Amino acid sequence: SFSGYLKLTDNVYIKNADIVEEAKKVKPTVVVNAANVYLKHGGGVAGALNKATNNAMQVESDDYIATNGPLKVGGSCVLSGHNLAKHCLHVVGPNVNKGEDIQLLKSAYENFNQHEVLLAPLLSAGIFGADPIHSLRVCVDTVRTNVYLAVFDKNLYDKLVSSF
Ligand SMILES: O=C(O)[C@@H]1CCC[C@H]1c1ccc2cnccc2c1
Repeated sequence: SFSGYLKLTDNVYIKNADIVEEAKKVKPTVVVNAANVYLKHGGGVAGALNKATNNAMQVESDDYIATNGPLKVGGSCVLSGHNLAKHCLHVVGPNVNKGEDIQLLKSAYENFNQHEVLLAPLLSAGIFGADPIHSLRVCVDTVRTNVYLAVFDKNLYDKLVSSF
């Protein structure tokens, strides 16, 4: 039921949209969160998704970390999607503003291949400090399953499409 997306490749689609409003409308099987290793959803996409769940995402995430410990950079976990989706795939891309290695971005996108279809943001972009044009290139060259990318900033969406 995804609508208004521009087809970039056989399996990658993109739209200028707020991933929160997109999730509420579609209720996809999987929404991807741009997580950190501690699942502390303070800002960016994670802060927005968590606020839309009335903090239920953060309560579930704190129980997951108390049991399992932190994720790896490049890793992921599957938790509830709450009121937004059936599942939330929390994926940790490298944070360049914390000095993490951009080379781990391909490993982060490989987590998407475990799900037939996903609603997602660009990993390591925004407050994680990587170049979004690079993040879209790694996405297209790594993900083989059907990915619907929601880009919040209109100016960035136009730059990503015009330079693809
Ligand atoms: O698409 C973007 O412009 C950026 C790229 C990196 C993460 C994206 C982002 C960031 C904050 C968001 C806040 N609310 C809703 C969706 C949000 C999406």
